[PDB]
Amino acid sequence: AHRTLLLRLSDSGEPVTSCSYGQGVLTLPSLPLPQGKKLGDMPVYTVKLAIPAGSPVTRDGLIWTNCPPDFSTQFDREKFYKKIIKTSFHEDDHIDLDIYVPGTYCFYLSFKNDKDELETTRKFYFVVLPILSVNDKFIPLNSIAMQSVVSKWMGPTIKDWEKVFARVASKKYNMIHFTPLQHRGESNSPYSIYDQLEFDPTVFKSEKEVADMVERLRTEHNILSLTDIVFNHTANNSQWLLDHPEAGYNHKTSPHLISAIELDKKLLDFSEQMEALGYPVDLKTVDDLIKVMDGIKEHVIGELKLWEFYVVDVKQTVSELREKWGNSKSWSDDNIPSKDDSTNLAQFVRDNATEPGFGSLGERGSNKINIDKFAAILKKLHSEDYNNGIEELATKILNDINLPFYKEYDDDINEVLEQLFNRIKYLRIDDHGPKQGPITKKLPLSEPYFTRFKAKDGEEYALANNGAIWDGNPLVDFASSQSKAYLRREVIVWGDCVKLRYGKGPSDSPYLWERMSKYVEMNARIFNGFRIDNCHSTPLHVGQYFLDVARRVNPNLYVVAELFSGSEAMDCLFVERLGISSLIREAMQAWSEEELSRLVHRHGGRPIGSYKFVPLDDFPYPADVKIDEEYCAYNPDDHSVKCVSEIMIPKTLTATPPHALFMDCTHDNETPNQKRTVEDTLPNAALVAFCSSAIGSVYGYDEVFPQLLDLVQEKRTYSCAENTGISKVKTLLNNMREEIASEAVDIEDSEMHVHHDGQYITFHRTNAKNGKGWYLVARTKFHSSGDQMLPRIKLSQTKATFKAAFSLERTGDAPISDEIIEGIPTKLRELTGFDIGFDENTKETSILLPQDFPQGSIVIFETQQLGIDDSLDHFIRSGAIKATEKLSLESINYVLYRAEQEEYDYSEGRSGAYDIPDYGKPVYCGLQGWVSILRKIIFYNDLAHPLSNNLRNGHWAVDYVVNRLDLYKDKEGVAEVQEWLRSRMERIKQLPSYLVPSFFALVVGIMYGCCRLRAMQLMSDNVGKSTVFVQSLAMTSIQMVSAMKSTSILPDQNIAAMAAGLPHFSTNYMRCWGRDVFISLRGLLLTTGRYEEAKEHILAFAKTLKHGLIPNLLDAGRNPRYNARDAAWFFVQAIQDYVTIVPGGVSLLQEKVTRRFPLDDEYIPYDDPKAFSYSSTIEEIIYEILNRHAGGIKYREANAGPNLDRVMKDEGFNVEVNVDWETGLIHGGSQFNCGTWMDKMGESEKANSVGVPGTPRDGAAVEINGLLKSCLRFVLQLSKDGKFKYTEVTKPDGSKISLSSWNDLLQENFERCFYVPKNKEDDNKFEIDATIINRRGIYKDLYRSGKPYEDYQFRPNFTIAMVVAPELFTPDYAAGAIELADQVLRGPVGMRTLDPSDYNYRPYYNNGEDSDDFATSKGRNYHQGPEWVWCYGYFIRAYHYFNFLTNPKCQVEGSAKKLKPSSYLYRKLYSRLLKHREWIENSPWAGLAELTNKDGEVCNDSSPTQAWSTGCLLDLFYDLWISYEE
Amino acid sequence: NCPPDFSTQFDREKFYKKIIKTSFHEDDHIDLDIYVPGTYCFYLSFKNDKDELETTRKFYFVVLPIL
Ligand SMILES: OC[C@H]1O[C@H](O[C@H]2[C@H](O)[C@@H](O)[C@@H](O[C@H]3[C@H](O)[C@@H](O)[C@@H](O[C@H]4[C@H](O)[C@@H](O)[C@@H](O[C@H]5[C@H](O)[C@@H](O)[C@@H](O)O[C@@H]5CO)O[C@@H]4CO)O[C@@H]3CO)O[C@@H]2CO)[C@H](O)[C@@H](O)[C@@H]1O
Ligand SMILES: OC[C@H]1O[C@H](O[C@H]2[C@H](O)[C@@H](O)[C@@H](O)O[C@@H]2CO)[C@H](O)[C@@H](O)[C@@H]1O
Ligand SMILES: OC[C@H]1O[C@H](O[C@H]2[C@H](O)[C@@H](O)[C@@H](O)O[C@@H]2CO)[C@H](O)[C@@H](O)[C@@H]1O
Repeated sequence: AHRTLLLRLSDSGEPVTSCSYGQGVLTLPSLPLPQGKKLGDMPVYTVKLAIPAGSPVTRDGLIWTNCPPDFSTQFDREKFYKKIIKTSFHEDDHIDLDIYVPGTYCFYLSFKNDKDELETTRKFYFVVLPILSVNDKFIPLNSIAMQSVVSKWMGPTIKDWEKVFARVASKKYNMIHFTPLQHRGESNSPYSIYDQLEFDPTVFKSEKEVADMVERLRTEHNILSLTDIVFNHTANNSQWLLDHPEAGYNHKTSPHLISAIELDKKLLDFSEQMEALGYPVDLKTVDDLIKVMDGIKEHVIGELKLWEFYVVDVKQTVSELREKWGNSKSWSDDNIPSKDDSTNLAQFVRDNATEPGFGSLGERGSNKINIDKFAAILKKLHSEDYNNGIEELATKILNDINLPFYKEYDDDINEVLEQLFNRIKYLRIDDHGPKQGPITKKLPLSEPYFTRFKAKDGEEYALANNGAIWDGNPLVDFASSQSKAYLRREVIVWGDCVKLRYGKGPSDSPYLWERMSKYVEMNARIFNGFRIDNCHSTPLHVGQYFLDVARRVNPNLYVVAELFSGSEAMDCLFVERLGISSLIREAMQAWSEEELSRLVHRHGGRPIGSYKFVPLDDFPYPADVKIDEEYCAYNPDDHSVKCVSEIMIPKTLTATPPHALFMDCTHDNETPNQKRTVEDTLPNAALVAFCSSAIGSVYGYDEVFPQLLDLVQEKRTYSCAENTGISKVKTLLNNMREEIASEAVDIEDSEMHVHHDGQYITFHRTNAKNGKGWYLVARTKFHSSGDQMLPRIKLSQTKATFKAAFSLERTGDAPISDEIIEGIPTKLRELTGFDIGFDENTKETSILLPQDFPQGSIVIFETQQLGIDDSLDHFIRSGAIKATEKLSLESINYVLYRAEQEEYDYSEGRSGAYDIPDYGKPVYCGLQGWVSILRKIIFYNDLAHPLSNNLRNGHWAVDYVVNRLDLYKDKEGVAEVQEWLRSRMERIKQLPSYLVPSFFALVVGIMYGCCRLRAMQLMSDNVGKSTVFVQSLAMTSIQMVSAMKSTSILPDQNIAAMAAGLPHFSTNYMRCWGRDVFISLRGLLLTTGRYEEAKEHILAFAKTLKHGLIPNLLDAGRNPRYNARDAAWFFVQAIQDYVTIVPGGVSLLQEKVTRRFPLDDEYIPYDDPKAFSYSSTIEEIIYEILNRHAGGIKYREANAGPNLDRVMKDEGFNVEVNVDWETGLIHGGSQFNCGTWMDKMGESEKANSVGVPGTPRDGAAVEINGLLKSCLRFVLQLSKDGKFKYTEVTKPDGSKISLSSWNDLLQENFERCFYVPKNKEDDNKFEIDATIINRRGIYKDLYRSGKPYEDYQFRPNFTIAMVVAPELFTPDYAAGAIELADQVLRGPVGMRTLDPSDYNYRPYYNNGEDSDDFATSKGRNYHQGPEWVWCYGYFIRAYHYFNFLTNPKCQVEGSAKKLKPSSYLYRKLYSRLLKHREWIENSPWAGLAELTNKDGEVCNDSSPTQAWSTGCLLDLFYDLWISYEE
Repeated sequence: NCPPDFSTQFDREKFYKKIIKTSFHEDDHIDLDIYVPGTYCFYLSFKNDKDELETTRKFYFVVLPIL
């Protein structure tokens, strides 16, 4: 059905962690195949790789993976296959990886570097677990009960073994671990294997004899089998080692151990002549050690010639200096140090005159000097004649060269004998170790470090035997040349075994790899899995090759390994590459009760009430996605991985900690009788069995054997004594886990609470789906610590049921047999007296233990959380899609957003945002305010967060979500969304308090995802199919467009009105701004598809035309402020954008609006009948603006005086505009004016700036004339199509100019007036006074403004003209000017409003500055440095356009040979939007700020989300979409 | 020093990169589009047998004017 997982990748190709489960491995969940399907019928899993759009990896990117393309193809570690990444700047690419067989798989990415070179990422691994079934019943991996049995203690016959099989089958183990069933070596230790290719001749004879026994275990007792596999060593007496001695490290293969070989056999010879030479044989005196050690110093240490292995032979070098003194013909270099620096000269010879392998170990005299180059250094430093003091100089140099070697020798020798007299004590003197037998041939003073034998090639070899360094790094091969452990005697050896020298591959040991390969696949044909002892000491590439050979034979190979590497990270890497299925953990390692409770806490599960993952505001919501409309397209027989909700965003693949196999006692650790007591066997095994993982035990733990069995010596056989000790309890524990395994699946589905009080350990296992659970109280018996009483156990909102209780008591000592291993007689007494009190009011269960509860006892309770049934998850994960069926792009604003001021508008100031105690209020009142806070909480499972605390302290926030929508119930689809929230929040309140936070975030997250998907469906295709970043920008359109009560865009009704920004521009007269509305109209409404809403805003402002101008401050159409010369031209540009984009948009020109202001610019007759007087089509409204500007306008503002602007001066109210017809551009403004978007009016009385505008832009503004040129070009082509009827234009005198002549006037004079040429000679054509200048190659900011230096200022306003009127610019002039803005004026997120090199540059904005600074106080800085985000949009839109026309590297051929931008330009565009994508990701408000201080510094006064800040970035994506993505 | 397109002016000392597609079987062909008459030259940079950088002579060719 649906077995697909989504693995999202970062911009560098690394997998994204959806949750913080800790250091882990990308593991896929173990699930059975669909009903009646085998391996090959269909892919086991499909990993959907998600590559971000426009990421640097997409540039000629390829996905590599060693996954075979189909089931017929075998798996190869190093054969990777190609996959093409479909690059796009809008849409992410999804590439499927079909997996047909479990195993180890990795993937890496190759792409084109920014240096046009090839680059590769890391290899990223993911493991598909094997499928374990017995007959036809699936065995979940975390329900495995493993019984480890040793072969040589089960009887000499097969039926003697099948009696042991029946005993462990009665205890209901489902898996048996075998010590290797091969022919054992001399010492008969199970791990020193004589021959790997044939089994034990005592019991078996062929593969079919043992294969039938394992298959018999499967069919008879329903038990799977696995063995140990030994890679690191073999027995010291293998007949194939005589044929192939190179399989281990010898004097030929590993020459560095030659020094250690002679030390071993010199100590063994001293053991032969020990008291024969001296006196101490085997005494227990501290002096006896010292005297024998003094014999070692004089008979073996002092008998190897001072060890020339390090030191250069001094006199044998001088002897080899006179022999050929003359072939060496001096030197010519002058770098040789003089005899003054006696040490720098010593090492200078070491670097130039040395044979290969100097300093390292080899033969006896491996380190020697190149004679021919040494004498050449001597001759050029002293003399060419030898007798001239060369013997003294050459010896002085060589003696200094051996100074570090001699001190390297004293530090080595000290560790040789210090290690000796420390082990021989423990080896002989009873410190804690016995066997102080007089030094025998079998028990010499030195344990054999090397196995000596005469090979079939006649020669003699010395293969050593592996072991373990005390506290050394196991990742280092101590037999390799990098270690000096065999020399310094830092090795605890195993004489039973012998080295196995693998190299870099089969080329270094051909027969060893061929033999181990046939030995691995032999057991792979028979058994279900392997067990690897000391896997950390086996090299990676060695373990990788053979485990893949086994998986080719047995595709469902189950791998266990005792892995204790350097850290958890190294543990995960071994699990990643080797494909380890489970790690062995030992419960006997716990020294105390607190260490045991912490071990069980690690492998028990997740905390109770843990958060559940949900797709939130960090996912793409494609409008074309399949949906489970009622979470019903699932069948249990399909065994499909479930999506999170009704939306079919597949289950995410995230790193989870590697699976564990918790062993209460292995075959290497001491018995509970030894380390603790026998009574602890019951509570210890119960705590382990309760862990949510695989469990195991060694045979004898349940049968309470007295002491750990010696794997080497002991020959006694297991007892036939049935049902001894814990065998009855293990039957109960394994049978209980069989019931739980049927429904518990993923890591979020099993929760746990563990408590430790003195000698008691509490374990509470809980299933998160149904509420079923177990409660375990186990009193541990580490030692007889006396009587301790446990406090009252209290469970909230839970009912308890007594299951079983037992006590383990010792009845004396164990029998002493010599032919059978018998355990200690034990009584298993059932306990009673547990009082389970239940308060039918508080729904609280109390549990009181009985006083007869001795140490070594347990008691199990069946528990069930109240309010949770099996049908709870389905009710929460369904219905939300149907509930959002009637939502609109306006109504979603009330469900998701609404600022507190916006909410106060609907609630008259009564409601607002929920106040979280000890935290604050969410940013929005809707779900976005919750999701912005919950995303980090769910990621870290922060159950201690103030919101998490409040959610379980009461149901206030739960009811706050549902009661909010009463304000907006009458809106489209909000009532049905509220009812879904009401029904789901009501069911949640019936749950335990501690579970409310996890379920509250789940209900909110599901409805949020359904609301965000519904938005993408109602929007256009370019948005509804794009990256998270584009959709996040599109969601800002819903944040701004809302219906209000205190304001609107129409004076008669209350409809949807786009806010300027939240929360500072949302209520009353502060919401709508004509300049702000129509700059963001194309991005927030046209790019998104809000055509009808974009028409309403054009018509509403068309009603308030006056003086041929559109008002900036719109008071919903009653008494609007006409202090703007920018708005009228941004308004007429939005009309062009509407007609260009909207299909049939020409119909807007003939739409009649009710002109509610008289044509003769009258006063404010809002209530007069002359308001509704006359109508006006948009066609004549456009012409009314063009003709009124040309015919000249002259007026003082209506209602002039302080009642409007209480700081604007008297002369400031009389603004005005006219056109200089020698150039054709529009002037206007004064030094007391703010008619542009940089409208910051001073108000500081302490700084003497009241009424002085911070940025008056009087005269010709670049944006105004650029939009004027865009309007003229628009109406000219419109008249050509019969849609515009006007070409006449009146002048103040009476003259007429055709619209084309005015259009040509700008084309001939615009660039001439504004461009500042970089050529100092071309100043005579572009009208420039070079005295007041800053940088040339710049387009002006103003023409003939009040202060002439403000004309020649670098400001980002010229880019508005570059975007709307590109014909006014010669390409080479514009490209160089916009390149300066990129280097100088471009900030990280915002565009610098003023050149930093200017003297007026103050980039920090503080609207509360109470100082005497004439430029900074009370916010006069507003547009003199601070970085605005919307100007970045217009900047990059023209930066893309003019780099595409000028730079040849920004073009590439394509569809119909039409030039599309190269990946070099997309790369430059993508890099300039990373700070914008970071901003909207890590902001509580889901948008882009209005303003930013210098260099990304957050401005507190700036509105955190602005309409035109995000709308101008949506304009860029529409340019690249509407022009190339066809 | 051949300009990549007609928009780019000619500079004597501004040279542009071109990648040689190395093969042991197939020769590589690299086009030089010339839009305006003048003096143009080309030289080659490669990895020496000493793993160092080496450069050949500048080789010129003249595009005659159109009269
Ligand atoms: O209800 C009728 C209304 O009539 C009159 O309105 C006038 C205002 O009183 C008067 O101050 C002025 O408003 C201007 C403003 O002066 C001008 O600079 C510009 O807006 C700027 C602010 O200047 C600037 O400081 C900043 O203010 C933000 C602030 O940064 C933000 O952090 C947060 O605190 O919100 C503040 C705004 O509330 O930014 C804004 C936007 O860039 O334009 C304004 C409108 O023209 O002129 C008004 C003319 O009607 C009465 O005076 C007023 O009391 C009445 O309520
Ligand atoms: O004791 C007051 C109680 O209310 C607090 O804050 C919220 C409340 O939960 C909502 O119902 C809201 O409508 O009123 C307050 C905010 O205006 C705390 O949530 C709660 O813990 C506290 O005890
Ligand atoms: O009035 C302020 C002043 O700021 C800048 O002055 C520049 C000057 O023009 C340059 O020659 C520069 O080297 O020195 C000053 C900055 O350190 C503006 O260029 C100037 O127009 C403006 O008036």
